[PDB]
Amino acid sequence: SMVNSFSGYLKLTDNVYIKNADIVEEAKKVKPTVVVNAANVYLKHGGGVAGALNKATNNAMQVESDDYIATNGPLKVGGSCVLSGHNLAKHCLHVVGPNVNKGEDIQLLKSAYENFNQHEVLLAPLLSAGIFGADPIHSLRVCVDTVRTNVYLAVFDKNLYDKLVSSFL
Repeated sequence: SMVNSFSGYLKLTDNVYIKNADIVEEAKKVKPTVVVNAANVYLKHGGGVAGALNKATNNAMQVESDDYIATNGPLKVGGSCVLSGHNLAKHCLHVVGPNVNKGEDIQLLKSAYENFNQHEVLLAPLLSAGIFGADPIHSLRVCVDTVRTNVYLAVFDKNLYDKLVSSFL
């Protein structure tokens, strides 16, 4: 594969890399072609990764997203759309993982990760982790077993990062 500027990642597999990092700061530094947002179907970027990415864009992500929804309607759980990356990336891939706090079926997590295969290289969070309520160890497993393109995972919490690495098979 071609050399790229992602730095300090642990290599998990042929195509999956992981780092304890703030995805906002990572994106600002690297300016990747694609940053993944942990979106919901309404593209309401209130909290978690989405709230942080949107805040870093000075709410431009939300303004763009509101126009997207007005034109196209909600996304599907497991679905995605490509919008601007604003000051963070060329593009933002908004991906909707299932929210366990909404009762959504965890099997949709695989469908959510399949969206990553449409992009050769991505900076991403673990889908359905954090406030979406899924087990991040499971999310990492689904990622490795689903994504075939090159994915650089940013894990917000240091303790969780260490547990993901130390439990990885």
